[PDB]
Amino acid sequence: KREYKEMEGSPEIKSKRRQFHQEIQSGNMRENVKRSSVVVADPTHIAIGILYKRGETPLPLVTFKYTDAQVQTVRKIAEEEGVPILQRIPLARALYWDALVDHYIPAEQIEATAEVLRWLER
Amino acid sequence: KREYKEMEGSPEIKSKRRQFHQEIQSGNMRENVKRSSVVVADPTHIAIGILYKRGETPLPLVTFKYTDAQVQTVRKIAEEEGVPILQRIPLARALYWDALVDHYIPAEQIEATAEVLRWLER
Ligand SMILES: [Cl-]
Ligand SMILES: [Cl-]
Ligand SMILES: [Cl-]
Ligand SMILES: [Cl-]
Repeated sequence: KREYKEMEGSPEIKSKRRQFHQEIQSGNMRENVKRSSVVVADPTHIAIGILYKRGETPLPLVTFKYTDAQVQTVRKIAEEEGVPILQRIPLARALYWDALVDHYIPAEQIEATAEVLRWLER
Repeated sequence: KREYKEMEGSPEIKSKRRQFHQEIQSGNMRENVKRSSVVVADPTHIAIGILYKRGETPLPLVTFKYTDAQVQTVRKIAEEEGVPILQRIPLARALYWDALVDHYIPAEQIEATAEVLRWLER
């Protein structure tokens, strides 16, 4: 169900899928941060949530995207909820444009997401 | 009133200003496209409206930002309304992150916006 499907469709349908999956999402900001493993950010611009739990998620999942001043609120909530936030500017930007929320990460972001998650695992 | 104010504030207040000016904007998509001189786009990702009218606008103004599938609708409306759309990927991305709607363009985008407007003037 959470498959990104790189080889299926067109750039136009990928854009429709991104908007649709964003719009159908039911969670509020705190719910989205609390269900994430880590947040990657471009400070003052973008925050992307990532969920990865071995045996539950076959691949990392993008849980949310927030922009501009919402990033300040995301950082406050993450501190309250004990969710680590990392500065990863090119990764956050690439996931912003290309990733679908509530779907596995795009193939192009595997290397960079794995680097973040090696850090998270320690 | 439409001053970007590069030297004033902080990156955090600029992010609050971007969100606020986006939220207070009253126009619908057709109204926003119709009042623009040109649209710059990253197809399937970003469309930014620019207004520049000699003697009325001291500098080009950003009129709107639309993303993902909304870009398809922007392109359809622009054709209906006779507003030219250009593919300018780095300019569209830079205005997306940094520009404030209903304010003059950021100083960093002067060179690239002027290039677009030389084209528009012909
Ligand atoms: Cl996938
Ligand atoms: Cl490492
Ligand atoms: Cl200005
Ligand atoms: Cl030229």
